[PDB]
Amino acid sequence: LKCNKLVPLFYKTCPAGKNLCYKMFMVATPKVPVKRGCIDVCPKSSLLVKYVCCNTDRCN
Ligand SMILES: CCCCCCCCCCCCOS(=O)(=O)O
Ligand SMILES: CCCCCCCCCCCCOS(=O)(=O)O
Ligand SMILES: CCCCCCCCCCCCOS(=O)(=O)O
Repeated sequence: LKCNKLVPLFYKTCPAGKNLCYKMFMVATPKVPVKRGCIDVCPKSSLLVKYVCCNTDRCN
């Protein structure tokens, strides 16, 4: 699986154990994400802090 980095223009193949891409952002500023990468478990979303998780090459 390939996932995009903070700057979508760049990416990397996920290591063993992390089969999900994620994008972290504040609900009021969806176009200004704060974190992107590979992860093993989709972080829990809250009222203001959301996480987008998917497993399609560079889907984050
Ligand atoms: C002085 C305040 C700092 C503002 C930070 C501006 C956000 C740019 C960081 C790239 C995040 C990714 O964004 S993306 O548009 O490329 O997907
Ligand atoms: C998301 C954090 C980026 C770390 C910046 C370190 C720069 C060194 C480049 C390593 C390339 C090799 O690594 S790779 O993970 O891209 O395959
Ligand atoms: C999880 C739902 C996926 C549906 C995609 C809809 C995009 C949601 C962005 C909110 C718009 C608001 O933000 S604004 O920055 O444009 O004002």
